[PDB]
Amino acid sequence: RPKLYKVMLLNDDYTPREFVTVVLKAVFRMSEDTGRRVMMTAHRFGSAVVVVCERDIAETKAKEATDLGKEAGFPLMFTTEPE
Ligand SMILES: NC(=O)[C@@H](N)Cc1ccccc1
Repeated sequence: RPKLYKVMLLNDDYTPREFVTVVLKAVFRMSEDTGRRVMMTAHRFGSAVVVVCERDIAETKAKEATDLGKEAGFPLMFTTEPE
């Protein structure tokens, strides 16, 4: 069976809180409330699981979300890691 991969949101000190939130809404189809909570989870504990899915999908979403921050001049980082 294909291995599943966690998409992780990593904290940083520069990306605006609300920007992270709308990234989460747009790329991972979260509500505002859910988005804030995941954002805040990473904010407090250094990181947060966003979603767990098939590798290629996990990689694609992590990059899409990362690029949004990157092209905005933010160090916002979404990574993948196996479970
Ligand atoms: N602007 C700030 O104070 C960031 N801690 C907000 C943030 C949350 C989650 C990930 C990255 C950034």
